[PDB]
Amino acid sequence: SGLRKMAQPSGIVEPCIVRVAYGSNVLNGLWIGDEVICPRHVIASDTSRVINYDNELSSVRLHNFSIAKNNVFLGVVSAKYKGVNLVLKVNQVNPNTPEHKFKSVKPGESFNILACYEGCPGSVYGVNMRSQGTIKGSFIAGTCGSVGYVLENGILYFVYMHHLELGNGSHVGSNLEGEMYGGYEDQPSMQLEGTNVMSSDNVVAFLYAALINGERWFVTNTSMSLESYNAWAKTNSFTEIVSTDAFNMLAAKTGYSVEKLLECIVRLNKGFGGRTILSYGSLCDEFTPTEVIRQMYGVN
Amino acid sequence: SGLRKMAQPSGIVEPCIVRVAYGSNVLNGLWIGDEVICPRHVIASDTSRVINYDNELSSVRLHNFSIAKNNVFLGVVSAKYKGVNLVLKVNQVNPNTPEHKFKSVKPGESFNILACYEGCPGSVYGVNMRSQGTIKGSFIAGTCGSVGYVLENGILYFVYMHHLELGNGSHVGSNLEGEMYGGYEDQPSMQLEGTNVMSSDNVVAFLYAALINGERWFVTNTSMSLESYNAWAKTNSFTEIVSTDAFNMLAAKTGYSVEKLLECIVRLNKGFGGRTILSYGSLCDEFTPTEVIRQMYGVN
Repeated sequence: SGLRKMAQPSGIVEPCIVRVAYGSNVLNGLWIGDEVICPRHVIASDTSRVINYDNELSSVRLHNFSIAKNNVFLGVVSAKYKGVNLVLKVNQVNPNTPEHKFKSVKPGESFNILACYEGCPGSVYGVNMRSQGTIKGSFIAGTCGSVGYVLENGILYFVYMHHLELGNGSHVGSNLEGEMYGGYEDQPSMQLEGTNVMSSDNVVAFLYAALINGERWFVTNTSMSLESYNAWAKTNSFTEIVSTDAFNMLAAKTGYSVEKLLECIVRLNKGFGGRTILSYGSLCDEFTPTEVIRQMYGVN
Repeated sequence: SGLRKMAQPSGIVEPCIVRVAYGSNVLNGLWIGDEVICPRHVIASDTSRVINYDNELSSVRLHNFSIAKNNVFLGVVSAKYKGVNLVLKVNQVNPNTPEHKFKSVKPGESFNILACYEGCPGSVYGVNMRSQGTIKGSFIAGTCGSVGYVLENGILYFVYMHHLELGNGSHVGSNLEGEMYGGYEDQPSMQLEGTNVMSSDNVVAFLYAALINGERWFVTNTSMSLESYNAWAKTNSFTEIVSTDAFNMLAAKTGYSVEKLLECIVRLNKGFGGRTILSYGSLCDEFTPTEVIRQMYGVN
């Protein structure tokens, strides 16, 4: 039993991480095939002030890139912006390139961060995309270009590359096509995150995990209809539930309907009264139904 | 900024994981050199009742072990108990054996779990050893033999192998020498965990992490001497602080003395008053000083 936020194993991704430096900027790149993908601000003269990315590309020189993995030094033969990323053609193919695909994650979806520090994989942890396109991680100077990935059905997808932190501490990155999640600019200027909308699907999964774990104190002899919950969610910064299909197995195994748990959300959002659920002191929307089923039942 | 419980990358460990089955029992083994190490209960006829491990070894047959990694099947040529583990000599050397050492972790120390499901590495997360020798993870049937490890100064240490869950949900395992942490028996019978003693060193590190993060609401114009704190800790299920050396850098960078944070512990242990620190609702002892310095400053 137990519920922990996990990451999928990082081995397949680690050999793709390189150090990319330009001038005094140092970050990470993703070396796949004969390309290195990294955040384009590595070439900016001064990342502490608003950047004119036209001017930075105008004055770039390919020779000034310093890209390395251990004792392998990679020369840049072509450089393009692709959205907020640089795509750098290099003079060597990564012999450890894994089979892979690219996709974008959506709000409420979980994925893995390989946190890399000036070219060195340092740690791995799980995240969940928030409604405004942000994650709550732990990133510092030297960790841009850290890679997010997810394995599905034996297929490796690259889904995230790290770019910046907002003034409220939320973390912002892009897909590997260089589209920033949430639409944020790759600038140091103040950008607001709007209101965080909790993932109702994930809160339902969390309450199911507690029930699987034998923790049932919060369930009452009450239950809320789906339309009723959705009308409440729309004014309480929770998402509307569009389908209950993701909960069929959880409901069958625990014996608790989704609607009982919807009533629990509305009641518990007012506060836990000093109690905890799975050691949390308030509702948690970081776990998907899939994540809960996998770690608590060991299936799909 | 931010603080997350992380794991060190798992790639070096993943190629060492094998499926070990005997009869109807299925768990994981650690294949290093020409040895596979696994929990000895894989050979027990009925793990739901007290096991006479003499009787199970008496009736073992080497041919009945089924050990595999992908399309590699390993034959057992010798079997010994070493404490609560089996050490199995096999007929092939693991060509992906990493350089490694063995050591034991101590209460308050962090390490990484590679959670493995019937021979397949599934996920990786960080843990911290509790005073009674337990961890709070997420383990289910099929995950025994999952491996705990820590990288220090480029050296890989294997430190934990998973065996059982106590009635209160705490997780129990052994070192790779087969000594069970906490002294628990590898039996399904009720075993109590005594009182959990919080790691004061780690709580101090957690409060420093909050201060590094710019969260300072909980500090007051008060400070508690070291002997005074230790007398309080001894009757409040916290460890005594033996040395402040681990906090020199944290204190220098934040400007806050250890003694200010000791006063914070005594005050906050009575409750956070509905507030949070780094999103937690009560004090957290899962992070070491080293962990905080590494992820928040990127040093050693």
